[PDB]
Amino acid sequence: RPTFYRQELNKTIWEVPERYQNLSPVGSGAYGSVCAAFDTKTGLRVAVKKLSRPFQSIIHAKRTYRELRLLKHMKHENVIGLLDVFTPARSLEEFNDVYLVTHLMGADLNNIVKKLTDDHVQFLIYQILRGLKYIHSADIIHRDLKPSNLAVNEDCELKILDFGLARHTVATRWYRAPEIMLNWMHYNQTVDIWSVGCIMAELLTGRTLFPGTDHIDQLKLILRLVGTPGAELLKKISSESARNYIQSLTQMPKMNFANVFIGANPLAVDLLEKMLVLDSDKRITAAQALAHAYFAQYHDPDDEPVADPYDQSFESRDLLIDEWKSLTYDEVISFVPPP
Ligand SMILES: O=C(Nc1cc(Nc2ccc3c(c2)OCc2ccc(OCCN4CCOCC4)cc2C3=O)ccc1F)c1ccccc1
Ligand SMILES: CCCCCCCCO[C@@H]1O[C@H](CO)[C@@H](O)[C@H](O)[C@H]1O
Ligand SMILES: CCCCCCCCO[C@@H]1O[C@H](CO)[C@@H](O)[C@H](O)[C@H]1O
Repeated sequence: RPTFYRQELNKTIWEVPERYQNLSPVGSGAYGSVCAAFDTKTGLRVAVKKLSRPFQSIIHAKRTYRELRLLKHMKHENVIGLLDVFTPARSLEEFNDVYLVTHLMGADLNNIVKKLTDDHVQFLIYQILRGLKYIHSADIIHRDLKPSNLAVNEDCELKILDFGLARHTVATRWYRAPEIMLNWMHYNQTVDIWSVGCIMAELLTGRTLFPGTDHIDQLKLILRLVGTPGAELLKKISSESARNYIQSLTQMPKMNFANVFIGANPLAVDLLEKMLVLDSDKRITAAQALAHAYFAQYHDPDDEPVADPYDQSFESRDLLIDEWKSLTYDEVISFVPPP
């Protein structure tokens, strides 16, 4: 067991092993805060996330376990990976803090918002899709893919995060598939493809594709581009609510993408058409997307791995805070560094 040292940073205390030196806030947002640090053991710059109030409620407790489980499972170059997980706690009894350690990338994608070259886009989107392929094959939907959940280093290497930064040391709806806002019962994986579509579009135009002021506005903007649902899509809408609002709207046609994405690489345009289909069953999957001609210079089908099966059974479990806590504690304890 390493030696820990305390340190007040933000308004919070960081009790980290000395192994990690020179902590400095990158900022924070939803569910914790992150410090850049130096890993004296690997010589590598790392990001250290301290979970905020990891066991506040059953919900936080479960969210903390879910993140630890997710992270411990993600073993892919385009997906945030766990270098280390530790807690000051010597025992389950005093376990109330969780620090997750990952590679410091140094930037996220709204950090290039203030138009990329087609080659940069191409490379970034490839990497997103490559990470998504992997994520999706573990039966995991990200559901919140947006620029801030995409960490990029100086080499333009990208890892998908689920904890984006909000405070650095301005809207989530802009990337969400339309179904997520019609509050659909069950989302499929290609909700994430839609967000990629939005992300790609934004990288090529330097403009937020659907900068909806709200969920109604958002949906209005989406339909403006992709046109109202055809009766084939309508057929699949159980929500009499949704179905009502939908077929009452302006019957917009699908725009010509080649015209909206003027002078974009027509390969990119074609991928965007594939990604930004309202009907999620008809959206290109991340795997299919990796094959698309747009990524010919990056696509390698023998190096686009899928994940080991991810045991998501816990998600349906309703447990006591101390059970989530103790399950998280077991996860912290069972953790084995990458080689
Ligand atoms: O990804 C999940 N959990 C999870 C997320 C993170 N999140 C990270 C990590 C890294 C980074 C980051 C967010 O934000 C983007 C960013 C922005 C700026 C920056 O450096 C800018 C400041 N520099 C410092 C050095 O150079 C001079 C100034 C670095 C980074 C960065 O590198 C960290 C650990 C986790 F554990 C998850 C997964 C599943 C479920 C729930 C959450
Ligand atoms: C490492 C990158 C993978 C991204 C984490 C995917 C999270 C998938 O897990 C999901 O999280 C949702 C919100 O996060 C919850 O509402 C869902 O119940 C849960 O299934
Ligand atoms: C104007 C609102 C139109 C939005 C239509 C969203 C349709 C997304 O696609 C739908 O996803 C469902 C699961 O999420 C699937 O079960 C359906 O097969 C698929 O049609």
